[PDB]
Amino acid sequence: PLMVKVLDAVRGSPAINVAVHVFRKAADDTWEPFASGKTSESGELHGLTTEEEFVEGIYKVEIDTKSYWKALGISPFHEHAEVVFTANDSGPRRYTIAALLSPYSYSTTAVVTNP
Amino acid sequence: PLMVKVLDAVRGSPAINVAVHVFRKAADDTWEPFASGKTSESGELHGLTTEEEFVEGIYKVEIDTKSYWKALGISPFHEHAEVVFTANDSGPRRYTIAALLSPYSYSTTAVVT
Amino acid sequence: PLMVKVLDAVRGSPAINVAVHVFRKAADDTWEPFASGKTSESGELHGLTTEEEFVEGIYKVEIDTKSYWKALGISPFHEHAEVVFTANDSGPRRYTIAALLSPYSYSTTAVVTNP
Amino acid sequence: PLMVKVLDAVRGSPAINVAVHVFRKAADDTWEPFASGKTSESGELHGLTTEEEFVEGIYKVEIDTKSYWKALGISPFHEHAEVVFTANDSGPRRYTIAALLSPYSYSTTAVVT
Ligand SMILES: Nc1cc(Cl)cc(Cl)c1
Repeated sequence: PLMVKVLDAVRGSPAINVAVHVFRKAADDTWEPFASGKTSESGELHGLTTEEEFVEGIYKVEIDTKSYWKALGISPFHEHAEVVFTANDSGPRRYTIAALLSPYSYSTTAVVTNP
Repeated sequence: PLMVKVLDAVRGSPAINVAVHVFRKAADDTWEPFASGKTSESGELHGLTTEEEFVEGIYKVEIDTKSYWKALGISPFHEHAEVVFTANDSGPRRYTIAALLSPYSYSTTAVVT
Repeated sequence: PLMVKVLDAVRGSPAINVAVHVFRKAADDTWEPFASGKTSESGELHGLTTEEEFVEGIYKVEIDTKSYWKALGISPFHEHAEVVFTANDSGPRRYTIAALLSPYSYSTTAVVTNP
Repeated sequence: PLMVKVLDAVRGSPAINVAVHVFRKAADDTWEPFASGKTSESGELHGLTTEEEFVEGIYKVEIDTKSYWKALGISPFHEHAEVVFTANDSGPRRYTIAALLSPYSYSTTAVVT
C-alpha cells in the first residue's frame, strides 16, 4: 500500500540508496516511527507496510536527500524532503510517493489508486 | 533575507492568502516557531525576518497548502509543504523559497543570492 | 527503448487515453512522423519502437495535453507538452519520458538507463 | 504582456543569459519567429512584445536550455524547453512564463493576470 520512488534530475536516473523514514502521528500528536528503508537500484522502496497495519492516519515520509547529494560531493539546499499526508480517510488506497531531486529543488507527487 | 513566493498551477496565478510559518531548530532538536505571515496578491511574503536575527541555523518553512486548496473547493493530498534548510552556512544570503502548488504535487526551489 | 508516462497532478492519478506522437528529425531538418499511441490505464505508453529502428537522432515527443484537459471540462494553458532530445548519441539507451500535468503547468523528466 | 522567467535548480539561482525565441503560428501552420532576447541577471526577459501586437493567436516560446547547460559544463537532456499556448482567447492578459530548469527535467508554469 505504500511505495516511495526517488529520481535524480541532474543525471536522469534513479536515486539509489536513499534513506527513507516513515512516521505516523499518534493520538497524542507526536510522530511515531512507522517504517524505514532505502531505495533500490530502480530508485524504489517497496515493502514498507501492509494493508492491515496501514490504518487511517497522518503519515510523514522523510527522504534523506542531503546525504544523497553529499555523497556526490554536493552541498544541497534542503536538509531532506518531507511529505506529510492523511492516508486511507475514505478507505484503503495504494500510495506511490514520488520525489524528483535537484541540488536546490525538489518536486513531489502522489499517485493514489483504489485497488 | 527571506522571502516566500507561492504559485497555483491549477489556476495559473499567484497563490494568495496562503499561511506560512517559519521555525528555527532549537538546541533540544525541537522546532521553535518564530515568524509567520500570509502571501500577498502577488503570491509573495516579505518581511519575515531581518539580517541581524536571521543567523546561521536550520530553518523550516511550512506552507499551509491544505487550507489553500480547501478554500478553493479542491481536494488536496498533502497536509502542508515543508522546506527545511541550513541557512547562511557560508555567509549571509538572500533566500527566496518558491513553491509551485498542485493538489497532488508540489515543487519547491531556492533562489539564493 | 522508449516509454512515455503521463500523470495528472490534480487527481493524483495516471493520465489515461492521452494521445502521444513521436517525430524524428530527418537529414533535411523536417520532422518525420516516427510513432504514435495513447496512454493506458496506468498512464503509460510502451511499444512505440524497437532497438533497431530507434537510431541516433533528434526526437520529439508531443503529448496532447489540451485534449486531455478539455475532456475534463478544463481549458488549460498549454496546447501540448513537447519534449525534444537527442537520443542514442553515445550508444543505445532506454528512455522513459515522464510528464506531470496540471492545467497551467507541466513538468517533464527523462530517465535514461543503459541496458 | 509577455515576460519569461527562468530559474536554475542546480545552482539555486536565476538562469542568466538564456536565449529565448518567441514565434506566432502562421495561417500555413508554420511558426513565424517574431521576438527574442536573453534573460537578465534576475533570470527575466521583458519587453518582447506590446499590447497592440500581441493579438490572439497561438504562440511558442522556445528557451535554449541546451546552450545554457553547455555554458556551465553540465550534460543536458533536452534540446530546448518549448511552451506553446493560445493567447488572449478571453481578452488580453499578462502572461508570465516561468521555467525551472534541471539537466534532465524542466517544469513550466503560466501566471496569467
Ligand atoms: N517560480 C517557479 C516556477 C516553476 Cl515552473 C517552479 C517553481 Cl518551484 C517555481
